[PDB]
Amino acid sequence: MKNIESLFDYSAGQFEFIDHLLTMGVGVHFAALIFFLVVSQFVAPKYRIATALSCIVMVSAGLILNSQAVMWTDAYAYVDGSYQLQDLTFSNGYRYVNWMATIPCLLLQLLIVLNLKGKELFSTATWLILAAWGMIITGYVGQLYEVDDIAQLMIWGAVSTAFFVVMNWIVGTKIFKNRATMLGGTDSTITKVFWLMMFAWTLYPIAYLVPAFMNNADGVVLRQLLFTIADISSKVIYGLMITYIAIQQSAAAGYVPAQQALGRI
Ligand SMILES: *C/C=C(C)/C=C/C=C(C)/C=C/C1=C(C)CCCC1(C)C
Ligand SMILES: CCCCCCCCCC
Ligand SMILES: CCCCCCCCCC
Ligand SMILES: CCCCCCCCCC
Ligand SMILES: CCCCCC
Ligand SMILES: CCCCCC
Ligand SMILES: CCCCCC
Ligand SMILES: CCCCCC
Ligand SMILES: [Br-]
Ligand SMILES: [Br-]
Ligand SMILES: [Br-]
Repeated sequence: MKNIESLFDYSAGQFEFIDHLLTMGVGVHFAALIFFLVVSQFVAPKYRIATALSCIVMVSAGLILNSQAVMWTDAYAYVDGSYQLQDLTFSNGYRYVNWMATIPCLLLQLLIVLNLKGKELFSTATWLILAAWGMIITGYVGQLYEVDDIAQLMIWGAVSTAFFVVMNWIVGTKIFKNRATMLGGTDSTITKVFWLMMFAWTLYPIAYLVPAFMNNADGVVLRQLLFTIADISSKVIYGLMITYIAIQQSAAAGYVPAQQALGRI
């Protein structure tokens, strides 16, 4: 049960573009990691964990993007005018394993800026993480068959989509029922984060389906391109909005370092 990446030889332009996409993603996440670390001091204690979760996400994704980059250059060699598969192996499956950690972190930092606490926070986080883990795990099993069994990729993806929809319903319901509690005008900002999340996370099932409608070397490139757009949107851009909401609410709650931080800009 191979992946479609192992099926093709690659032109130098295709190979280097994919490598440059992954290495670019590493640099963006580690550059954002520094930003999230420095602005941590400008967030009130109640919200500071949300910015720390951005730091964990940046290193988690950055390590897996660097991992994918070197595996790409390990597994292929330029022979007779094209990059051909060598002794080693490349696989998008390590992305799925990493999602088991990064997705709960992304969801947790949203619940924190929604001002959920105590029993409701733990309760809502447990249902969301369980739904997300069911989405990822059924998706992982599905892509094992992206070459061998296209019908199984479809059926496991339908199961995965059911968890995805239920997960989004919980997220959206909590957002619209707790919007009134949010400070500094961030009741307007949080609805924008929900829509950004809808857009960015939907890119992943689209990349999952690439083997069904573009099973060639250019579809390998398009999938990595979609992953890159989705990774930056769902982690970096999303994290900046979460951090903005965290600081804005900190300032409205009387945190002086937050108020000063916004004043200078
Ligand atoms: C930073 C990485 C993120 C936010 C990854 C998100 C992943 C998903 C939303 C996964 C979606 C899937 C389905 C809805 C159906 C097909 C299989 C998956 C696992 C790709
Ligand atoms: C600003 C510190 C970010 C530097 C990123 C390092 C890129 C490593 C590419 C292998
Ligand atoms: C207030 C407790 C949060 C529960 C929201 C809905 C959970 C989904 C059960 C599937
Ligand atoms: C289709 C997944 C979208 C779920 C959003 C529902 C939010 C409305 C709650 C009032
Ligand atoms: C060996 C492929 C990577 C999957 C990790 C469980
Ligand atoms: C997998 C089909 C679910 C769609 C529900 C809106
Ligand atoms: C035009 C690109 C918008 C980026 C905002 C973060
Ligand atoms: C310096 C706080 C602003 C964060 C959002 C870009
Ligand atoms: Br506080
Ligand atoms: Br990730
Ligand atoms: Br409602």
